[PDB]
Amino acid sequence: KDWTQYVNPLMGSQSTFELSTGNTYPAIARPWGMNFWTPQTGKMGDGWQYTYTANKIRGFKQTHQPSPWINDYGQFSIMPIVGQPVFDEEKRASWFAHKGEVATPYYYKVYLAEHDIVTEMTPTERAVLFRFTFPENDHSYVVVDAFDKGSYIKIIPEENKIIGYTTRNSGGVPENFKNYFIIEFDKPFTYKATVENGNLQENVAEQTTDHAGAIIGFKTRKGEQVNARIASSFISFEQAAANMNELGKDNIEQLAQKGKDAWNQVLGKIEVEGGNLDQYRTFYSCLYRSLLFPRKFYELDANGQPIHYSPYNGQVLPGYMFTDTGFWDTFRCLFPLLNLMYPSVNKEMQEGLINTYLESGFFPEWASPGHRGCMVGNNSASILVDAYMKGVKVDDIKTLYEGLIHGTENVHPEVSSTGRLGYEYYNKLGYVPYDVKINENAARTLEYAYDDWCIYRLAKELKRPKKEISLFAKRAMNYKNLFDKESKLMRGRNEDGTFQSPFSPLKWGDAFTEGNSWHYTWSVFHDPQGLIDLMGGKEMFVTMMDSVFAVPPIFDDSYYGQVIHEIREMTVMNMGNYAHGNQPIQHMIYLYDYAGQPWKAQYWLRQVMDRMYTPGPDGYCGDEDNGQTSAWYVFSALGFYPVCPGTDEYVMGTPLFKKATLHFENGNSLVIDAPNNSTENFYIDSMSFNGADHTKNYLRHEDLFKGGTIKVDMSNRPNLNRGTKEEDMPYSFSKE
Ligand SMILES: CO[C@H]1O[C@H](CO)[C@@H](O)[C@H](O)[C@@H]1S[C@H]1O[C@H](CO)[C@@H](O)[C@H](O)[C@@H]1O
Ligand SMILES: [Ca+2]
Repeated sequence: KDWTQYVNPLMGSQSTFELSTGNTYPAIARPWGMNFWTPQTGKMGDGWQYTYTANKIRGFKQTHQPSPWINDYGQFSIMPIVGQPVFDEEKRASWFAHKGEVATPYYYKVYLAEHDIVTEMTPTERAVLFRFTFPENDHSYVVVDAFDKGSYIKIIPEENKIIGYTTRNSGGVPENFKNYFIIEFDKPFTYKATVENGNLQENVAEQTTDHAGAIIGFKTRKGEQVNARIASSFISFEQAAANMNELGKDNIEQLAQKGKDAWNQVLGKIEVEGGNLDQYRTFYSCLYRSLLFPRKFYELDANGQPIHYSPYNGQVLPGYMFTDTGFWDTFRCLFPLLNLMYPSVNKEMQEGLINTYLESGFFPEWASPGHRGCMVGNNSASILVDAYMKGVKVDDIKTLYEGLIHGTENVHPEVSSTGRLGYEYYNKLGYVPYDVKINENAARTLEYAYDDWCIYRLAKELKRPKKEISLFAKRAMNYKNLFDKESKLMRGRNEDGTFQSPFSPLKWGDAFTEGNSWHYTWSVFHDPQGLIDLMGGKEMFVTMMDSVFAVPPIFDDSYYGQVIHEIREMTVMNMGNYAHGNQPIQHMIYLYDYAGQPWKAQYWLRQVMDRMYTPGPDGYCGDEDNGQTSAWYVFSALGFYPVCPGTDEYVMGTPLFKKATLHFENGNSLVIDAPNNSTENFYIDSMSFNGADHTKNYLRHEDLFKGGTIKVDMSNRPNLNRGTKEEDMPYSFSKE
């Protein structure tokens, strides 16, 4: 069975600076591929490297970029042209249309209308094959563009081969960073020139300069095909040559089938049925986007063993390494999805995280490819602990624990988002104050407290001294330090203990990150009952949640000085202040379950799934963020969500399809049967798990893994009695 047919790599490409609809590019690649490949419509250096509304492609580009904000590294490109050998990125460009383009995850084709050239590419994990179909012409060429900021190129005509390295990056690399590439053509050069800062130099073989390039050329008959085998490495030219063997001598068709098989292997772990074509495309496009980041950053030595260039200390070292993800996004449900469906893959990643700590002194929070200053929190603790508690255990648990502890009492001197900014105040006062020059203080506080609960869980598990366990149990409860009875919301607190004024729940940024108090107050993943206890009890809590949907999207943007696209995105959706692209609020709707009204979660979750995700080029409602926003739909369409990674629980929502079958790596399968599901029947009337009544608002990891059948009776009427009982409630720390 094929699932790739439903994957649209263009979903999210119709995005602008002012309004994101995903901010993605078409990542042509193997799952978690070390090297991605994309058509490039944007000018070199532009974070918007492919936009759906662009008229012209100016190259096909090796990319590692996780987002337009973080931008790129290890990047070079190739572009076929006819006529005059031109290097200029604008002059060599070509009109195309999407009806002349075929984008799949394993294969990409496009007709370059101004050169009368067809380009096809099929990647492997670290390499890629190009096939250019040229017209009849005496002057056909291929441009290789190593990008600027210091690059290298060398044409080796005796081998029909061009090699080089690129260094242009966006920070977070060691001084010695290079991406080494090699390109072999199957047609001999008749024309050769290197390029040095815009200057065409015929028969000069070699450049070391700010912006190196090459152009090779030959004569072509009508429809003549020319193949270019390409690979790169972060280690050496010699390792690049080894990575080339991924291609063997396979042609385009062979590699397309191998890539298609690789994707079907992981896509096929979740089979959905009884939906419409929009829902199949959204679902699988989302699952595809959830299996890309963080990318492998390791390579195979002569003995088939993992080695990697360290983006942290620039040495080449043994073992696994991954990068290009920000945990502030991906701790919520992206990594949890791997612990559920692809634990053998997260095992590699977790080993990589150990190596990151050994090589840099800290666990990463945002990495691209080394430590990068972006977002907030210490959510690596969630990543690490959720995996461990789910049976994804690193070899060296002693080092893992020391790493976590180190992170609670240090901040990276160079990257303020690595480790814990403000730990000093936080350990002493139980919160990061509002008036000590540390922005996004409330957001850091709330996530630190959750992170500290995750540490608490591991400590209790590992049988650390009571003194230690107690300390993190206490810190876990630190979120209350920022709760304001007067507003019933979280609120910046000054260093002297007074709450900040004037206070406005509608002010974005400042105390919070990417949102306002209305977005961030719900960030008590590990103790929602505790929050409910603060907000006046469960009826008052539901009232507060209900009002998020009902309050006009007015905002105060003064902290940014402009309507950043996240704000705009909130306003246009007509869902009050519920901004689904806003990560901190993505679990919020599931909180209805904890206050005993799961029918409201069922209602709103279905609104979000039906309205905030579409299958087209403008498919998301905000930034996709390396799998987080897509994985949100994968879990939600299945009917549940890891509200609190670190527990074994998924909190119930409402399933989107009539049937879903999970194929676990342990060889068990789980069918989720909801035969009466429809556009109207989005309420859960009743549920059973392998014959037994199931009125609880959560499913357990260990139960799902035993496989079997969950049956869900769907209905157009809410069941006001189901799931209202204390024994029905998911985990809350204060009830432990
Ligand atoms: C500099 O760009 C960041 O901040 C501005 C506002 O200060 C935002 O408008 C912009 O979207 C990003 S935050 C953005 O990117 C992060 C890193 O890719 C990502 O983790 C976060 O979820 C968000 O999408
Ligand atoms: Ca985001």
